[PDB]
Amino acid sequence: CHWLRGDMRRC
Repeated sequence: CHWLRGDMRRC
């Protein structure tokens, strides 16, 4: 659940 260009991949 971390596919945001290295953004807040907390999920």
